[PDB]
Amino acid sequence: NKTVVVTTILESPYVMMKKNHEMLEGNERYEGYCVDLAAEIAKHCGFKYKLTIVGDGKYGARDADTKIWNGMVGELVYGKADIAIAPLTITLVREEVIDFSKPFMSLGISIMIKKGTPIESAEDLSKQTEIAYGTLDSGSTKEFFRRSKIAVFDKMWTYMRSAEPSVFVRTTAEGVARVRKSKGKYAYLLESTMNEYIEQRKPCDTMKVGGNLDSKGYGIATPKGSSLGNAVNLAVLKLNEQGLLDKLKNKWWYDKGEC
Amino acid sequence: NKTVVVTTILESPYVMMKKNHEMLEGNERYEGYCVDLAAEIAKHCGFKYKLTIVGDGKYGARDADTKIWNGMVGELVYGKADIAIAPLTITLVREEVIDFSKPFMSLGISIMIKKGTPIESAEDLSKQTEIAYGTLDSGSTKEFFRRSKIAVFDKMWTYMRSAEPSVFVRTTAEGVARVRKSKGKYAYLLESTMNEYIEQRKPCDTMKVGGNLDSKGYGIATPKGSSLGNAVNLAVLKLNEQGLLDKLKNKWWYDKGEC
Ligand SMILES: N[C@@H](Cc1nsnc1O)C(=O)O
Ligand SMILES: N[C@@H](Cc1nsnc1O)C(=O)O
Ligand SMILES: [Cl-]
Ligand code: NA
Ligand SMILES: [Zn+2]
Ligand SMILES: [Zn+2]
Repeated sequence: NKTVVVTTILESPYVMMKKNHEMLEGNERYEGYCVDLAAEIAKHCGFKYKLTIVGDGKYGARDADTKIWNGMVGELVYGKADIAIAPLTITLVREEVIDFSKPFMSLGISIMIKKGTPIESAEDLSKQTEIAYGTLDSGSTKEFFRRSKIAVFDKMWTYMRSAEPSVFVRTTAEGVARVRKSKGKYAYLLESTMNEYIEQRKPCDTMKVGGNLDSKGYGIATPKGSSLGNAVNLAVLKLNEQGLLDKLKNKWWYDKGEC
Repeated sequence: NKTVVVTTILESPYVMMKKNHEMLEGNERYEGYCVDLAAEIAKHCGFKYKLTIVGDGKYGARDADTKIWNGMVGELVYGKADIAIAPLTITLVREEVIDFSKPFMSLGISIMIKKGTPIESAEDLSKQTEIAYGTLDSGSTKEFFRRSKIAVFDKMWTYMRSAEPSVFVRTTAEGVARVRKSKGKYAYLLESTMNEYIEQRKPCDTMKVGGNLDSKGYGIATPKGSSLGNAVNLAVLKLNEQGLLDKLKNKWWYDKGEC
């Protein structure tokens, strides 16, 4: 009968600081796709909640040496949060330590280029060197390449892990900025959802090119064995069938379009 | 320990009888995406299985009066099958009575028209009468239109439910044949997966038009509480991350392509 601690991450357009946040308190300080989703899930599940941005600003990965989980996954694993409502990718290694609802959004790894870049696919990136390319420093995308057995992807990984300086970035915003200021000499591998979002934001100079490299989804996560998981899983399905999710995506992705 | 009874359905290209099937026995009589998926899953979960075609040839719905489930879901809820490996859509009503693995395939409801039919969208079908349209007699698609609040879809449901003669079909093949021999006076609403497949088969006279009406996925189902569920779910995720599911999709949809 207590307030649910929701761990989430500052990633546009999922969770963003409201323009006048410093004059607001609690949940009213945030806005975005996941903020709207959180209010809906909590309303349909009947619980009070509190949104908290993940301290280290990470999604979640296990450190090879210490074996400790960081990011939003870590907050769930070590009991700091009761639930995670964010663009957290459903992956095998995560599913082994936390529970995931059925996906509320479908997506895939994609390529983000500065308009004009002579690249139309991952294959293209692999068969050249002039243009550098990387992914987020930790998360499902980097893990995807590091584990792939498909020649093209494995080849891109061989290059990325040894590239110097590092082609990996700490945050999505860091990757987008790097694409924008690299005169077309840097491409960024990120999930199609974020790629499509950025493509509709000023200065409208980036572009999603080629098809997705894979298919997967984002799910609402809870600690392994949490009682909350069952209800939340059922709420996601109901909200999807009633069109809420489609409406929310259009709202934050296209209605707000700047291009 | 014991051979796992797999319930499935004859739906191309998921499960199909091989050409020389009469000379074969057991699982060897079948071929297809789901047949391969089944083998893979059984290999990684370590068990023997028997493929059985669902008796009433239905996906699964609950009779409003008797409250009895039919089709594959019915076989699972009543203990006739241990698992269902087929293109069974993850939904709220089904999730309430059976367990679903994370989706092994993403899809949406789509429109199939005979080439040349003057229809580009759902809205187009709703604003006219000359062209009849309907869905599978029972399944997630028919349910979607019945539980739809969206004006366009709702309007389509009113027409379909009252239409005469009936526009609903017992099987997808029947829906497809109806479109093909109706001079374009009938459009069939079915899942994008089947639509895309048919679009690539002779006589090559059908088309998937417009975008998907919704987003959802297929999941491997198991009786609620089943022990096999956990391992199967982790296996689906493993196969997706290794690229196998993408491989099978290309193999059965486009490598086989005839148009
Ligand atoms: N959604 C990913 C992080 C991410 N966002 S864009 N590229 C990425 O890797 C994760 O949940 O780890
Ligand atoms: N996959 C659906 C049936 C179906 N296949 S193509 N159009 C449809 O409605 C179900 O699982 O009920
Ligand atoms: Cl046997
Ligand atoms: Na109505
Ligand atoms: Zn395998
Ligand atoms: Zn009845």
